[PDB]
Amino acid sequence: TNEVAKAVEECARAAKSAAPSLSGAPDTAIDAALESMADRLLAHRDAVLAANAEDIAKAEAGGMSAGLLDRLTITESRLTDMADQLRLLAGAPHPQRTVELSTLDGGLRLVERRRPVGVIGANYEARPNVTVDVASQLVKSRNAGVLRTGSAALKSAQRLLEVVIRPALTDSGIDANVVQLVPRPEREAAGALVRLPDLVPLVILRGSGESTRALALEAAQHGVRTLAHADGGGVLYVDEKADRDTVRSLVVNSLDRLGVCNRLNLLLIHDAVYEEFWPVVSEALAERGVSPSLPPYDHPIGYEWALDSEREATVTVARVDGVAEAVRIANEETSGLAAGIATEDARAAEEFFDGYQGTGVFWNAPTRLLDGFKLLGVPETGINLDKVPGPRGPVTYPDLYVRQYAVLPVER
Amino acid sequence: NEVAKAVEECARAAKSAAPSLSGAPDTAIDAALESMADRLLAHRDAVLAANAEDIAKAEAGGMSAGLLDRLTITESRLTDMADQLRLLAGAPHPQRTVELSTLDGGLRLVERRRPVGVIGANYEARPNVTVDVASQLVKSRNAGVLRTGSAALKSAQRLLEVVIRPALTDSGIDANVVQLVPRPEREAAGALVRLPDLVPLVILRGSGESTRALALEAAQHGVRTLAHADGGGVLYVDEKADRDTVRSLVVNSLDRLGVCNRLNLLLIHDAVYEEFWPVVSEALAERGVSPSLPPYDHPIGYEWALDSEREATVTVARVDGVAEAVRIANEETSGLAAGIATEDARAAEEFFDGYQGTGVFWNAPTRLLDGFKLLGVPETGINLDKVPGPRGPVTYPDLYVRQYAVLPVER
Ligand SMILES: [Ca+2]
Ligand SMILES: [Ca+2]
Ligand SMILES: [Ca+2]
Ligand SMILES: [Ca+2]
Ligand SMILES: [Ca+2]
Ligand SMILES: [Ca+2]
Ligand SMILES: [Ca+2]
Ligand SMILES: [Ca+2]
Ligand SMILES: [Ca+2]
Ligand SMILES: [Ca+2]
Ligand SMILES: [Cl-]
Ligand SMILES: [Cl-]
Ligand SMILES: [Cl-]
Ligand SMILES: [Cl-]
Ligand SMILES: [Cl-]
Ligand SMILES: [Cl-]
Ligand SMILES: [Cl-]
Ligand SMILES: [Cl-]
Ligand SMILES: [Cl-]
Ligand SMILES: [Cl-]
Ligand SMILES: [Cl-]
Ligand SMILES: [Cl-]
Repeated sequence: TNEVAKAVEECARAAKSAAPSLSGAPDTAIDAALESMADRLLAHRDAVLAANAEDIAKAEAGGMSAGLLDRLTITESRLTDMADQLRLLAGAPHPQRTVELSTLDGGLRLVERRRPVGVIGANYEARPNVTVDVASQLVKSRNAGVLRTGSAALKSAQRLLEVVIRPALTDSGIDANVVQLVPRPEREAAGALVRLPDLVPLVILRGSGESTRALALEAAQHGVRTLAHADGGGVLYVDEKADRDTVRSLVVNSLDRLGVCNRLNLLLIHDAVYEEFWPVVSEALAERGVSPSLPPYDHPIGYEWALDSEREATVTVARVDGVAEAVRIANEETSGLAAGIATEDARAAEEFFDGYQGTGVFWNAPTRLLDGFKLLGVPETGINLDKVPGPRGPVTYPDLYVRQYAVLPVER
Repeated sequence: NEVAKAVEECARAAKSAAPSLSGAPDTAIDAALESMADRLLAHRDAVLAANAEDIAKAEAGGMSAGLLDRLTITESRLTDMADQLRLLAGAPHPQRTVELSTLDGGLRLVERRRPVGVIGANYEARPNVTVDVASQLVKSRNAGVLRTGSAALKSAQRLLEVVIRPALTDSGIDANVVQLVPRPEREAAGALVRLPDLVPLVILRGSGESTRALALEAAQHGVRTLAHADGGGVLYVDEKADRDTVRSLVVNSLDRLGVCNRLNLLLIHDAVYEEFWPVVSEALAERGVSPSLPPYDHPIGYEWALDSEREATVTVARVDGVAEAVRIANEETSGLAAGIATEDARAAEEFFDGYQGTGVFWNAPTRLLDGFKLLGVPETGINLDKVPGPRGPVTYPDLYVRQYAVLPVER
């Protein structure tokens, strides 16, 4: 039997049928539902944490790693973080859904409308808080959702859906079926979620590496769009006119977390200052317990260390001829997520900005800042690396809409 | 080998020249467009001479009257092309760098608009489309790889050599930013949607199965498209519809029978079906169009514009109400455009809330779904899709990708 594929389709049809309820909800109701989720999460701590305790106990009996148990575990900090983010999202602005453009010939007028996508899918790790984060962002943007979480977090996610997410929607006058959670432990569910172009045309993929890379390819092959950043890794180019203090700071502050997509991965150093800056670069790398990878390399120049658990505390270093070579390497050998330049020469920075084609470009600023919250003050839906018009780089809730034109009588 | 090699060569030449266009100021772009208008008129003789040779070859080869018409550049078409170029030259340039805010650590954030890079375009053997597409790509600072139907290749090459490229060179832009595949082979179209790292987006101007095939091939190769393979407007006549309004809508949505946004499927509320039948019949007959009534020998959403022999037809169906009309429109038609005829604002609101297509209309013909008719700027090509990004009519300000930049606050 096709039980896994069947459960995903069922969730999608249920989300689609309920979606009009969310589409027609006024701003006050959407915001009240988000505020209420925050209140319920804190009011029902005992129930939520109890569900989580069972997942944690179950994961330990299966021999889960201490790092993945950390991600599964809901602490007080993460509980209060969840609620604070829900309230921030509730207070965030709603763009105007109908803008009058002009009158047209024949006693008519034109309006540009923002409509929801409909049903958006999401695949992510066994981290309970992600269920609330994703659910809340789709609700804010009037999109129903089909969520797929790592199986180790199912009970936690289901309790959050039951006690936090749904009652809040219902009290605000929204059909609670607009948020669906795939009830299957099977990892195959993720694949089934990117194969329903008629029901779930867009899927948010939160993962990193080979698994996300495969899901993103499978989706594209089935006509399903994604918001994904399978391959990351920031580039930093140290120019001839760089400042020692700034470089030291950039290196240290781009390596605070070694498993993320927007950390420093490839360090390019202008040949003319290599010898002078290496002592500063070495001091900075040592500060973070990171070792340089020098030629001859054992992997491609753009190899992303964050995806190699065993060797994550590593950074690839290359000496380059100038800005033009730095740009070419950045564009041709990396995924085009983020790249920065360290320099005090405005002309060198301008050339780097004009040449680099990635989603975020930086001048004397760490690539670790490429994040929706850090840049825009609103939660990040998930970075997208497409090379075409539409959402790109950090994605936030106002990106999750489709355009529609409406024409009607001028006096109506 | 040779066809795919020529297409790849064109893409690489376009990509290599792109920075010159990307870095050109607004004045240079607009001057280039103005110059194209001037050159089209000034070099009328050479442009028309090349077209006359394409016509002779087409006639000798036995091409149909309709296709010869599309291939023929008339005096009027030439002046229309020049007029459109001047309109586009005067159209505004959106701010490519927007200061968003300051950030911690003495930094500031900018949202930048960058060109897509190289955009492909596949279209029929219509000479003016080469100028239409090339000009809109130039306006949006995108380089282009264009592929036209082989019957117009000569005519298109002459426009590229005499009108497009000298105008670019004259404004300080590398003329190689506009490429025209020099192959007669139809296979070049398929080759054009198989280069994701060079030409990530391709504009498909056709209709029907050929465009549907190219859009699927693009998807299987990781290439994105702006396409509207399927069209056909819907019109729902509500119980509270006005008689003269309905008549006007039917007549004015059937001025052209081969377009994607004409009336195709007419849904009439059950309670007024008998009363409106004489109004609808007379309005269809006035346009030489026959109704297709049940039992049908085709799907309710079958698009007459794609059936040359039966183009002069409109499907008529009786519906129970607004909810049924919305379901049929959403589930059984292309999602391009639907209208409602009614004097009841509550029925209109319900239709507007429920219908999911790219354009929705209240007492207004679906023929208005066009970039020029709505926005007063040329149409790049409608994109019929339902995900974030360009949708409905597409115009030059849609052809960009987002980039964030962070730099020191005082720089
Ligand atoms: Ca009127
Ligand atoms: Ca200093
Ligand atoms: Ca030196
Ligand atoms: Ca130290
Ligand atoms: Ca410039
Ligand atoms: Ca790609
Ligand atoms: Ca066709
Ligand atoms: Ca194929
Ligand atoms: Ca009646
Ligand atoms: Ca019936
Ligand atoms: Cl509202
Ligand atoms: Cl409206
Ligand atoms: Cl994923
Ligand atoms: Cl981050
Ligand atoms: Cl400018
Ligand atoms: Cl800037
Ligand atoms: Cl051809
Ligand atoms: Cl390619
Ligand atoms: Cl096409
Ligand atoms: Cl038209
Ligand atoms: Cl019904
Ligand atoms: Cl039109």
